Amino acid sequence: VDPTHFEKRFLKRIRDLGEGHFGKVELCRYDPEGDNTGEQVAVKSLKPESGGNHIADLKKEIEILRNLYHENIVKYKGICTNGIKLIMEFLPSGSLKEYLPKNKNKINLKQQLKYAVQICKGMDYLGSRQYVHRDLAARNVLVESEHQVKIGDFGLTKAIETDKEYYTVKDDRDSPVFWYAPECLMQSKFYIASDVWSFGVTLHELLTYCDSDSSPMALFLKMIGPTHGQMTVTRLVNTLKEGKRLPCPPNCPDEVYQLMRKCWEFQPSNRTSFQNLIEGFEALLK
Ligand SMILES: Cc1cnc(NC(=O)C2CC2)nc1-c1c[nH]c2c(NC(=O)[C@@H](C)N3CCN(C)CC3)cccc12
Repeated sequence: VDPTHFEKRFLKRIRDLGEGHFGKVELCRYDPEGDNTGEQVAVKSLKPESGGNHIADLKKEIEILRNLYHENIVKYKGICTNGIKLIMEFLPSGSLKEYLPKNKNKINLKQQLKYAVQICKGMDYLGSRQYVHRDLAARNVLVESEHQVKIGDFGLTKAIETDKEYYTVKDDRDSPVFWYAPECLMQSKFYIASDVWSFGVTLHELLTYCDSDSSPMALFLKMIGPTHGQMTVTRLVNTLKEGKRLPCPPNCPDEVYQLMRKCWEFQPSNRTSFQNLIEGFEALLK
């Protein structure tokens, strides 16, 4: 018997956890004994509404996650099998976007920086395997406990080819543009340093406890224009070309803000690394 093979007949849907266009994630219980004692699992599958290219994408995501093993990367459990489903561990506390606003009193600057280190460690692991994540935002970072976070979704993750510095995304459908580096918006080119940019934006979110009024979208839209529709991204590029970045969060030391700023150097080659960030945060923690 294969422990990563989940039979459809025992995989019982409890509720929806998240939904996009063409895909969804559900809370299921895997209950082979039929008495509600089975393990809860997060199940990602494709919607009938979805096109044909979306199945290939889900299969590639599965193969990526199947082979990643890290304390700060969400655990692959298996598959339920043309159509297919990805089975992952379920973390009840959900994402930082959901968890931080409800837990401010429990989570001080020290714990915020400890989470930041954990995000950087999972991301550095991903980078060592030549993947660019392309969706690094607080909503995709899961809370295991008050002491542990995990990178939690790999829907947009792509492999960077050997002897190559970036992946060019042909279809950039529903990209998180307010987390994206200039090269990503301008040329659809994704480097490891592009995830470092995104990490800086995620660090901002963490430091603001994912408050919606000071969210990356909100603050950038105030900077450029709430535009503007079709012109949003090109105006956003122009504001970034001018040198304008998200401001220092309230109660955020300049030292932490300077680490953030190094994520947002206009050129990818001049950005900080995840390892440099870890060392920076670790020196602030001691
Ligand atoms: C694995 C897991 C374990 N545990 C919890 N825990 C909980 O939900 C707690 C709160 C009850 N969640 C997840 C989880 C992993 N991915 C999720 C997504 N993913 C997306 O929507 C993807 C498709 N998009 C994200 C945005 N991106 C721009 C495009 C892709 C939505 C909702 C949940 C999950």
